Amino acid sequence: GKLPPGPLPLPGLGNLLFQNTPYCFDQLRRRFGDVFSLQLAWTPVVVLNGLAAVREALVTHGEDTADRPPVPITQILGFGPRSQGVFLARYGPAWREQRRFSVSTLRNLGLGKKSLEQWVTEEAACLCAAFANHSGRPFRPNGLLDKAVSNVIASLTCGRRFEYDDPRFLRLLDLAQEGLKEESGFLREVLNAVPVLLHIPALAGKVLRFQKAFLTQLDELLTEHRMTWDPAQPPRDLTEAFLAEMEKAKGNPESSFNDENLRIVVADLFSAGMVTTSTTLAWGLLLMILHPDVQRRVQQEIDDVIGQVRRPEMGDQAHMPYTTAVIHEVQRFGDIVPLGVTHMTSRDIEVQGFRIPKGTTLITNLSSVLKDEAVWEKPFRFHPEHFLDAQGHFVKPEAFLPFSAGRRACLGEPLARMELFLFFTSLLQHFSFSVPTGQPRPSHHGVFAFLVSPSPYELCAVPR
Ligand code: HEM
Ligand SMILES: C=C[C@H]1CN2CC[C@H]1C[C@H]2[C@H](O)c1ccnc2ccc(OC)cc12
Ligand SMILES: [Zn+2]
Ligand SMILES: [Zn+2]
Ligand SMILES: [Zn+2]
Repeated sequence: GKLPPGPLPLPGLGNLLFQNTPYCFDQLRRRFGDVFSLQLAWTPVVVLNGLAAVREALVTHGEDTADRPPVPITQILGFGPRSQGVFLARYGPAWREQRRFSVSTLRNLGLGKKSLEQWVTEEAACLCAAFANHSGRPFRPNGLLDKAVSNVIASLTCGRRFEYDDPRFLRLLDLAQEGLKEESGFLREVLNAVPVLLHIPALAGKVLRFQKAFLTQLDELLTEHRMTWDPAQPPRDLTEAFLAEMEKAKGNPESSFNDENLRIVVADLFSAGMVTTSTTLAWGLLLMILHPDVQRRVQQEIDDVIGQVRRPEMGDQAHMPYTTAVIHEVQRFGDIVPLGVTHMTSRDIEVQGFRIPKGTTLITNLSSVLKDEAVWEKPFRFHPEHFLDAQGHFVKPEAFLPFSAGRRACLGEPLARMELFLFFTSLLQHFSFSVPTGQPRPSHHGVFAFLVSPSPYELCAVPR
């Protein structure tokens, strides 16, 4: 077929002609259409916009678009054929085994005595207390949200939480957010393109110094956890399930259950689960002080269904359509992963009539789905009625894809939903939130850095 249209590529730079990327892509779509081509660096890229283009690539041709672009520098992090974690794992057996293991482990920990929900519920109480200690004073909520959300992954993975002032916990979070910044920069581009340049210790010890330090701190926690593990008892957490799997797999060089993969898998869940759920909650509180009327309506629904004393539970969610709408609207408007995570074609395919060669990097423009003017009533406004009908029933349109779609769609979504509902409703249950007086109305526009964070703001949290 015909290759997707796009801007004429320069001789050597191509289409290279960061902080404003999601805006630039919205301009190219209106200019060239829902499926267009770019030559970013030395990589051939196809951008997909709208639900139809994204679905066709990820669902209809799901088998041919489930791969990731190779990332040579991950060799520095201990990556190998049977140890690719989940997130950046090439499509194949090493990815599928670990994908099925996390999906299933999350499922099992979410059933029975409901340990995940219990961990989340306790973490919310801790988060509430930490908020109450700021009573009367404006503060940035971001740090505390990070800690609460990081402890939930800590609970999932190592069966413990950490105190909010614990030294190692703090360094761990610090290294994780520094490591995120290392995802951006020209360096990793050149290094992934010309991997032989990695033999220069100057460049190799710089490209992933924070992620490598992040992993070092994790090992120390895994080493401790390995001492306390009781293999005579059912696995309490994901690391123990993994460890048990690793024992059975001793002698099998085909297994992806090994020590090198364990640290990558745990780091993946932290990386994937921290900044997303936290940033989203940070969007949520911002939108609640920018729109206090919505806040009050949520608080009314909370009193009528839950009360001012009892802790929110997940069974409440089905009886709180307005709060559910709002939380979905926080995700849709917040749009925290506008360009998602890159896929690669493992086979020539057809999308919207155009030919996509094998080995093409696909960018799924999720933002273009969440903000589609054809689908949403007022996509650039915060509008909880995007998820309500006239009767007040919660409705989830198909264009709600903040977790992407197909085989690689967020494996964390059920946990994320749980965290968003329990943290959000718990906070609004006990506190009224507002902009501090004599401070400027905070911007509803985010800052892009792969992830989109709300603009820095402070709030007041007043007990109810
Ligand atoms: C508000 C919360 C979250 C959002 C918006 C979000 C969003 C995303 C997106 C866009 C992807 C890429 C899908 C693709 O490649 O097409 C992804 C993948 C992933 N997420 Fe999430 N995520 C969230 C929370 C979490 C949590 C809590 C966990 C873990 C407990 C998690 C674990 C993962 C993993 C492991 C992947 C890689 C899946 C794979 O490649 O097979 N995420 N997420
Ligand atoms: C891309 C895969 C790996 C590289 N980074 C650390 C481990 C893995 C996760 C990712 C980063 O934490 C991260 C978290 C959540 N959403 C992301 C979305 C995009 C991204 O880079 C474009 C990095 C993201
Ligand atoms: Zn344990
Ligand atoms: Zn209805
Ligand atoms: Zn209270």
